Amino acid sequence: SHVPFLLIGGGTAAFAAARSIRARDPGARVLIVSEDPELPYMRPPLSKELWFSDDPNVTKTLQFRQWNGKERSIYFQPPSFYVSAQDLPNIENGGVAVLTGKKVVHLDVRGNMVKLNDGSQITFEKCLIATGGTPRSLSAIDRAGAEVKSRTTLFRKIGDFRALEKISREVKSITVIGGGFLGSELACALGRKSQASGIEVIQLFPEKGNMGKILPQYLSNWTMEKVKREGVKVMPNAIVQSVGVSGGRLLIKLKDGRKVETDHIVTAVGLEPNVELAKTGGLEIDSDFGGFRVNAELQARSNIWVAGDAACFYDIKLGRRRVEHHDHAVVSGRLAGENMTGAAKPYWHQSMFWSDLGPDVGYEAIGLVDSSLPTVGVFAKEDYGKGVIFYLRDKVVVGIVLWNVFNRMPIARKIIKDGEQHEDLNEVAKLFNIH
Amino acid sequence: PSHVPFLLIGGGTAAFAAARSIRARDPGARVLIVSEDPELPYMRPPLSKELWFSDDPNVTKTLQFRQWNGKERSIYFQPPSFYVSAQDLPNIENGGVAVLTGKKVVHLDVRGNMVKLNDGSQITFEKCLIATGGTPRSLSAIDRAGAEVKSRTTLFRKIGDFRALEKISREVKSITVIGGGFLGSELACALGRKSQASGIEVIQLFPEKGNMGKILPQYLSNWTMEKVKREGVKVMPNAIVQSVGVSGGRLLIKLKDGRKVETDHIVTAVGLEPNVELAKTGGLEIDSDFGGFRVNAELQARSNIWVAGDAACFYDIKLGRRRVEHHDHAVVSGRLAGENMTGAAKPYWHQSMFWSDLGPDVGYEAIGLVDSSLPTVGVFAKAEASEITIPEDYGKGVIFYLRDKVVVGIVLWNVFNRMPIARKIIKDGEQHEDLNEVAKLFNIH
Ligand SMILES: Cc1cc2nc3c(=O)[nH]c(=O)nc-3n(C[C@H](O)[C@H](O)[C@H](O)COP(=O)(O)OP(=O)(O)OC[C@H]3O[C@@H](n4cnc5c(N)ncnc54)[C@H](O)[C@@H]3O)c2cc1C
Ligand SMILES: Cc1cc2nc3c(=O)[nH]c(=O)nc-3n(C[C@H](O)[C@H](O)[C@H](O)COP(=O)(O)OP(=O)(O)OC[C@H]3O[C@@H](n4cnc5c(N)ncnc54)[C@H](O)[C@@H]3O)c2cc1C
Ligand SMILES: NC(=O)c1ccc[n+]([C@@H]2O[C@H](COP(=O)([O-])OP(=O)(O)OC[C@H]3O[C@@H](n4cnc5c(N)ncnc54)[C@H](O)[C@@H]3O)[C@@H](O)[C@H]2O)c1
Ligand SMILES: NC(=O)c1ccc[n+]([C@@H]2O[C@H](COP(=O)([O-])OP(=O)(O)OC[C@H]3O[C@@H](n4cnc5c(N)ncnc54)[C@H](O)[C@@H]3O)[C@@H](O)[C@H]2O)c1
Repeated sequence: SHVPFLLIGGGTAAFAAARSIRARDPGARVLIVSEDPELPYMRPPLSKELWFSDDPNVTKTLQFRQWNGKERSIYFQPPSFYVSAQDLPNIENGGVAVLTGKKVVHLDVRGNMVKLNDGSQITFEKCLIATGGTPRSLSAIDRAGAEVKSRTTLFRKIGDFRALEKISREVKSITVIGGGFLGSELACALGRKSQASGIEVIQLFPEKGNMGKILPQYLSNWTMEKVKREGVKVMPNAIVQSVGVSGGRLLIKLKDGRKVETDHIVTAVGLEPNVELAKTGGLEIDSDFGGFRVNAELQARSNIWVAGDAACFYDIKLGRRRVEHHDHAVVSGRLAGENMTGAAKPYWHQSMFWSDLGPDVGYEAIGLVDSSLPTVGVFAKEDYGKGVIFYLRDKVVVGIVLWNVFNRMPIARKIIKDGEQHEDLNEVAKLFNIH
Repeated sequence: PSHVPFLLIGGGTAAFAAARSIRARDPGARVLIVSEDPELPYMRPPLSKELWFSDDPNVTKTLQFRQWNGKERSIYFQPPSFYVSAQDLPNIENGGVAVLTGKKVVHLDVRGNMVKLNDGSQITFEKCLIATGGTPRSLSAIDRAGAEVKSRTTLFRKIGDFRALEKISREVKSITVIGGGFLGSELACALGRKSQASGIEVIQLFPEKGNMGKILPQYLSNWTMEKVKREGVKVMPNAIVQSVGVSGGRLLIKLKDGRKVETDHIVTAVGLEPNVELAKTGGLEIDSDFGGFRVNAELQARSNIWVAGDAACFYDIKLGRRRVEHHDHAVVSGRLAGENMTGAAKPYWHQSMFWSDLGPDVGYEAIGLVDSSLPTVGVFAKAEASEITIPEDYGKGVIFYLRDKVVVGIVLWNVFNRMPIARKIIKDGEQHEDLNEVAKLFNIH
């Protein structure tokens, strides 16, 4: 069996890639081999607006109100927008098929071939590894019993949302382990639901505050406070030593000694780029950033690009990196799809991300947004309600967070791009309508 | 604003081998080598070896040397006639290889597929190879030294350096070689060979315990140094230069250890700096570990940019990311880059190797990860890295460089015609129960 564009993984980058492949190559035959039985869907509403919707039937429909009151599905497109795997090689105008429930287990890079779990083989011409990541689990939950594992869940998928929101109607306490994006958003989502249902929502993580890897300390702190205000028990500086079952419920034991009892743990502890295919593939992984080491164009080897969460790419302006964001999956998937159809475009228009942690934390971020970098923050009118945060390297702005600053990403994009050695970052903040 | 389908930046071995690879695979390919060096692509090995062993009084003029068979050879890869001019290249039937000598690419516009040269001219390309090699590192002790001393201290890389140094070897009472690596050792041996007739004082000083300390296990390095001494070299191992000045009309090297060397001339053979200036304007990734441009298994940097030779930091699928600065590697990587520039999509796979000679008792070959930082097992004939030997005569043997219970590198020590065995051993990743049984494969028994 053969397909021109084999997108390994049925996610956002694969869909964006399938879309940009199809935008750039309107006849393209794209087989998404998706080990997931679900058709591609955006993950963000699984931790945001799928929770915000009225209608108990939201869980079945998987539909959500957008920023304007217009509703839409989590699925990138109706199932009827896809052609079947069997029809894919034959259907006129090509299309996008998803072989759902099938996993690529061997990447014969030399042979441009994948072997699936069912022993079946598919060759390809262009391959996007858009395998994303699997939620890292906690060492403590792996070494724990069959009982605790049956009530600890990872969160990535529709089934995780469905399990979790069902659980959110069934149990009285859900603990989110992880202080990054997903922890913080699931915290807030569950927080919002707890307004009407009264469920306990605990969020816990090793850093000083939410988004610790991302936000400078002062701002990570201001944010944690906003997440708390969403109805979340936020527990920073938390390292899990072990997890057991106790009194029907789960008992999480922290290194510092604190202990969380909860009915259900969601561990959002970062992502392991799914690089299993590298070994048989002879593909280089980045030992620093993880993921498949790819260049500015998302390319690993001649016919293999990697996009989305699994891609460790070179940013010409910002250096080598890996980014795990929907818009990056979209941007890099789109880019890889463009590059898979020959754009030879380096990553350049920066992917951004946004996060909402309640109504007072709406931010957008671009570039090297890493709390390990020097930063300069300038804020309106400590009150960090509105401001702009500059991540700096070699006397130059390398990352920007637009903090409740709306409609200014263009300006941020421009500062990142220009590598100006700013005489006065206070004058630069004024560009973001921060005085 | 000219254009060339294949642009190779740098006019050395890698560029040459890429040129001939591109040409082999894409016959009729038009390939422009841009070379800041006024000289055409030449091989550097004889500059430290056979051009000194020549007793031809004209060898500095001719740059010719006799090979193994006694057949004479130029250090140039091919004669100047075998290249097309840069003007003729866009047009010449079935393309070929042009060299823009004395021209430095000073800007690489990767987006616009373009380079800008030092005279301000621009060249677009379809596929580009960066093969800029490296430039000898200088000793900062010389850099900070005065005008007089600097003008009596030479780097050694190029034909010009051979000529200057060989001239100096007939004028002065004493030359000091600084550096104990490949080039220092070979030049010291070269000069020592010379001193048997000239009575010139030949001194070699380097920080390592013995010659070739970065690649040979110590016992072998030491044995090698004794062989170098016996070449008529005052070998001063363990030497780090503190300052160089002028005293009594002669150079005065002051070593950190307090030794002084009064000498008339200094050559500093202190390693190579990969030439990566174009990464900057190019927005090309440099490898901060190995130095050089960072490229994949296929030696590819960007859609249309590859890198090869001393300047290429590449991914070895079986052995990992590396950069090698060896003639045969410049050959192997240039060859491969060339192939990939022409669609081959092939990973580095066939391993390059190297060799060195330090007088008549020291001739060796090496393949894979040959690095005195690796564990080694050496097996020799009767007559902090682990350095094992299998039962002071290190006249002949095989040295296995190990990683992950697998041979990842091999040195064949006065063992000739066994590289393919070494190579298979490297390739097969067998976990050998008995390296003495493996050494039997090398006629060590
Ligand atoms: C709940 C949630 C919410 C988010 N919200 C936001 C947000 O608001 N803003 C933001 O910027 N980012 C957000 N993100 C991050 C964003 O969704 C990810 O960056 C994005 O999903 C990356 O997509 P991907 O296609 O690279 O990987 P994935 O979406 O992980 O898709 C990869 C797919 O490939 C499959 N796969 C793996 N290996 C194989 C194999 N060998 N064979 C076949 N299939 C395989 C996996 O099962 C998976 O289905 C969110 C993520 C989650 C999980
Ligand atoms: C005296 C000597 C002896 C050696 N003996 C041995 C040996 O016995 N065995 C062995 O294995 N190896 C030996 N080597 C090492 C071997 O010669 C090198 O590995 C090989 O020369 C590397 O080839 P290259 O093409 O990568 O780089 P180089 O040969 O350095 O060629 C690069 C060329 O590109 C030019 N260049 C740089 N930047 C630009 C630019 N921007 N624009 C245009 N041109 C540019 C440089 O000036 C240079 O001329 C020896 C080296 C020397 C110096
Ligand atoms: N708006 C958004 O950008 C958004 C929203 C939801 C999800 N996501 C994405 O979803 C993916 C998964 O999200 P995530 O939040 O799990 O990852 P993340 O990288 O955002 O955060 C990882 C967090 O896990 C925690 N962690 C790491 N090691 C730990 C350890 N061993 N023990 C306990 N905690 C540990 C830390 O708190 C760390 O900040 C990420 O790729 C993320 O980018 C993004
Ligand atoms: N047979 C061969 O493979 C061969 C022969 C000659 C030259 N070469 C090549 O030529 C290039 C240059 O040769 P090289 O011998 O200069 O490089 P090298 O890397 O082989 O040796 C560097 C040596 O320089 C000396 N050194 C480094 N820093 C020093 C310091 N600051 N002070 C004093 N000494 C210092 C050390 O002895 C070290 O071994 C290399 O790329 C090398 O591979 C190879």
